Amino acid sequence: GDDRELAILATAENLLEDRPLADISVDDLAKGAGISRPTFYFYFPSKEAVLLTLLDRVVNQADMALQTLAENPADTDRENMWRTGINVFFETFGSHKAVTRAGQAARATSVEVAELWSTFMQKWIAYTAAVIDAERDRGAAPRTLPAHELATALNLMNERTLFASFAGEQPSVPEARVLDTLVHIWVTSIYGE
Amino acid sequence: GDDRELAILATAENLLEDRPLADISVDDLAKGAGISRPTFYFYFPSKEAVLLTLLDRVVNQADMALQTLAENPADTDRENMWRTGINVFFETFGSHKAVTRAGQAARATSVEVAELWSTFMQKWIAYTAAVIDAERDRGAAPRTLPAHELATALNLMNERTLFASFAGEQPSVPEARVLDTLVHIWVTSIYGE
Ligand SMILES: CCCCNC(=O)N1CCC(C)CC1
Ligand SMILES: CCCCNC(=O)N1CCC(C)CC1
Repeated sequence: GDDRELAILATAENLLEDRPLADISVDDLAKGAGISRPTFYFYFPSKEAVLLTLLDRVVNQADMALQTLAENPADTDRENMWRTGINVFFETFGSHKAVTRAGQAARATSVEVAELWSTFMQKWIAYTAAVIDAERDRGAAPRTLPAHELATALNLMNERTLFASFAGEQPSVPEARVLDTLVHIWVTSIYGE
Repeated sequence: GDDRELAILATAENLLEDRPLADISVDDLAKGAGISRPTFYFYFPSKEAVLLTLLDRVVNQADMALQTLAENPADTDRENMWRTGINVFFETFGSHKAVTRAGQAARATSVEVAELWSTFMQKWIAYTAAVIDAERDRGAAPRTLPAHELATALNLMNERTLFASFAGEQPSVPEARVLDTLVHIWVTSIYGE
């Protein structure tokens, strides 16, 4: 069954907790999944292609949850709306730190990964700008910055800040504090004059 | 004269505009500086060590300018103070995009570079938190987030946002708009309730 593919994906994710991809081998991957090295190469052309697929799953999972969120409005409080949105990325990527970590590094080498970050970031920034615009129309938010430019910076702040937190980088916001920090900065940049 | 070292530094920076370090060679570096490959190795043990030195110069230049700024206060306007601070990093790194670009990528491989970003970021975040605290004491800023946590996120936003702008990443704030965007988000997160 294809589900050997499922087995390669789980072997990889597991191993990426312990060491970078560079220090992970196709032997290591095939072994974990309980297939031969040549049977591995039937399912994925490279180690790098396996990362890509994982990052794709994680990214689409985040996207899907944000689509679920947008199709029903949680009963009022503007701050809570934002907190609930940003939580989608905190939880989704926070459940996949290993993948999140390797994906981000791979952006410097794998334009195929870079393109995948880029696509999904553009989409999410577009969604951010539409909510700010909608909020500006209702009269709740002042027309300050260009909405899309503001949305871009805010999304970039969240990419950088969440992943530094996840990787325990120095410096970083503690993970148990990161959510409140971003929301404060989001709400206050969106609604403030 | 050592100033062969100066010549290796300028050859490298020049070339890093055209191609990544990976595609740049010690031959290329020695040639540009007008020395032999073995004379090169007297001055720097690797290509990677040359990057490091450049990033060090650029980082200290930014730091020094921020020290100049702090030792005399520009006549009032809280927003302008911040704009003037952030401008230091916009101008300094914006004059060294090639170096800025290669330094950032090298963080994923060269813990010696990672450590250099880390050190200087910690310092700048500390300075940010001290200005917010000072501002909170004068009574001008509300005691909202922990000052250091806020300073960290804001600095990370600026690292991510400025370098995406510089590299023409999609997505990004246009460079001619990036300054205003960050300041708005800075001022409004610092002074807003
Ligand atoms: C509707 C609110 C969207 C919030 N966006 C958000 O949290 N992002 C921060 C995390 C990165 C990975 C994607 C963009
Ligand atoms: C006193 C204000 C400091 C502003 N900090 C700032 O603009 N930074 C953003 C750019 C990165 C490279 C370092 C931190």
